[PDB]
Amino acid sequence: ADRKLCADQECSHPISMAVALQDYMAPDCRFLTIHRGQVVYVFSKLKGRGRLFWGGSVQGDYYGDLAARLGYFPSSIVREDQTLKPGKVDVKTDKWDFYCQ
Repeated sequence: ADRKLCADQECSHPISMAVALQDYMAPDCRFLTIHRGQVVYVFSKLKGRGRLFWGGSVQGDYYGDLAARLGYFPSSIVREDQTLKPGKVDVKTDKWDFYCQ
């Protein structure tokens, strides 16, 4: 049972913003990396069972490839400074769980 909190009621709003607390090269596709001095943007935090596994995306907007790829990583690897979460409703994940085709 992995439930994550949403920054709204119908899940249509950002959570907050955080910074990278150090380098953390994800395993391999399954997750995203996090290098020092690298800001991030949380979109969905999974707690109540997997607090160590949050959900969001890193800052930045590369050209010729808009819409960054969201990933999952612990909070310890980052530090939330700014916030913009209007809501905090829980959202249970599905059994499927697709990632990295």
